[PDB]
Amino acid sequence: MIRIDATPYPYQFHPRSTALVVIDMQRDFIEEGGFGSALGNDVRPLAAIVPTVAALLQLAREAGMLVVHTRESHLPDLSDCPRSKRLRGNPTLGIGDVGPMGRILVQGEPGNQILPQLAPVEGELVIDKPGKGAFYATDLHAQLQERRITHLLVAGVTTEVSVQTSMREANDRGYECLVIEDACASYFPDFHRITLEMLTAQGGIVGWRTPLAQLQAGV
Amino acid sequence: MIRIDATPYPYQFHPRSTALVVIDMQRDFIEEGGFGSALGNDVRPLAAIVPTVAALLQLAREAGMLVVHTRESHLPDLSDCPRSKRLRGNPTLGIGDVGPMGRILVQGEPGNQILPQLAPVEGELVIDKPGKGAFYATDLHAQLQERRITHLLVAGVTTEVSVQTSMREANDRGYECLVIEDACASYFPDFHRITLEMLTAQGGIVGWRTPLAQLQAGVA
Ligand SMILES: NC(=O)NC(=O)NC(N)=O
Ligand SMILES: NC(=O)NC(=O)NC(N)=O
Repeated sequence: MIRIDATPYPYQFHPRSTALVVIDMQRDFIEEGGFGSALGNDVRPLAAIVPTVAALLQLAREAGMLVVHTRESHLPDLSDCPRSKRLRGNPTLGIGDVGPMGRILVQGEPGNQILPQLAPVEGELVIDKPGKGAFYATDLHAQLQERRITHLLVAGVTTEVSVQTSMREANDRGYECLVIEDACASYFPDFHRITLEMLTAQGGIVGWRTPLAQLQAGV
Repeated sequence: MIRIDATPYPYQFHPRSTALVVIDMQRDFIEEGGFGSALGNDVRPLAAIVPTVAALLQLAREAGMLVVHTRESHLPDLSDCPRSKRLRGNPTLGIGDVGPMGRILVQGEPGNQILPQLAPVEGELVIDKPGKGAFYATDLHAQLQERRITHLLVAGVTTEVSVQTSMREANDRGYECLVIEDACASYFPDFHRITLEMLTAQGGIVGWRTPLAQLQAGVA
């Protein structure tokens, strides 16, 4: 077992029953002119974590852990895009509309792709999800149970939306989750750090958090 | 059709396709000596909202809307309690241990019941759930789809745990959700306030929020 100094108390895992889950590291969130921009955000904060996420991905690959990537995305015919989601916020350019990187939040479009610095490789799971939570309308739980995974390392964007939603879903399903604090980011400084504090409050109610350097020290 | 002044913009619903969801208003969270106390919390902040939650339940009953109550609970043999949840925080008294109101977070025990002042009546749906989210390992989505429910009014405790987890799950499943801000509470006032702000940020990314007075104004 590997023991990591973590908040609120040490986190122990075995690499062979652990998966790294990298959430939504897509141009649609990190680059100007995609879905994140369409919602009225300044997307600039997210790019800062890309080298840290790359270092985490290399750590997981070198340890022989399962790597899972998620993409928030819709079928090109939008048959998995609820009308509520399409209308929310009355956006000028919405899901499926053509922006500078193609149709916003649609599978197969350039703007929907994972950044090349963090791209999946053969042997990794890639989950397209129509909501913020990685477990809703996906086979992620079944895929992790088939591989006897018990522990999840969690990274990606945004901290208070897809990352926290996915970690809360995983906690309910019995996974032991460690969020890598400097491998996550938000459009809002108002939301990033306090989301991490909520997740680990009350003796770890949703799970654990630590910086990448503490994980690197364990492996 | 009813139109409510809300954040970030007005919320419209029809009573026939709307449900009120009251989350985890249980002695285990609101009274001293249950699960909330066992996790090291001062549980006193939650009692302040009980009259507001009771007024919201009366409003939904008078409108003839479906009412859903959730209870965070486990089977007496703890077969639906993941080992992770049993071990987390290494509490001195954990899930299934005997506190002053019986076995902590277990179905059928006095401390696991909904407060009598917020109890269900005949014709309301009562969902026992083993997690913080109301949709995980429950039939809630199927029960709402059978009744053609599209809109949810949301209340209960705690704001940053079961309330936000259930509202995020509902949003992913295509529901339009309005959280009644003064009918929710947390052990941590900062986590209450910030959770409400993040749910409605970015043009309503998870849903809407408004105080009970604005909802009362829309049905008057
Ligand atoms: N808007 C925002 O903060 N997040 C999303 O819409 N999705 C994800 N991935 O977090
Ligand atoms: N501990 C805490 O804040 N909440 C819970 O454990 N469950 C609910 N219902 O929110």
